[PDB]
Amino acid sequence: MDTNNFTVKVEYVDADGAEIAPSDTLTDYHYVSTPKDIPGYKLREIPHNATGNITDTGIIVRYIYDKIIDVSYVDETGKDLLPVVEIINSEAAVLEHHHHHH
Repeated sequence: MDTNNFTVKVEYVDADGAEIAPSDTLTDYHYVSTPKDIPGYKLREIPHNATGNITDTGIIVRYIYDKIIDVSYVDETGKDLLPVVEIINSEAAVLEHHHHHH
């Protein structure tokens, strides 16, 4: 056994943390994954470990999807109704400090 099952298993889950789609197993040295067209779901983020070199075994690439409530395709109520997305939070915990002896 040369391979020893060093592979990457890709899971496709929603923002609720449940796989809404069939998973895959990338046996390629370059585990390069792709998002799927899930009915009623949109890609929320691409996992920080979605693509790279298989350096370890039992690795999981998990894509997160936002649950789409209708396509906004009623045409009766306006057209583009979805709220904004501006990045809040983060860097509220940095810690870094350095006092100089001299």
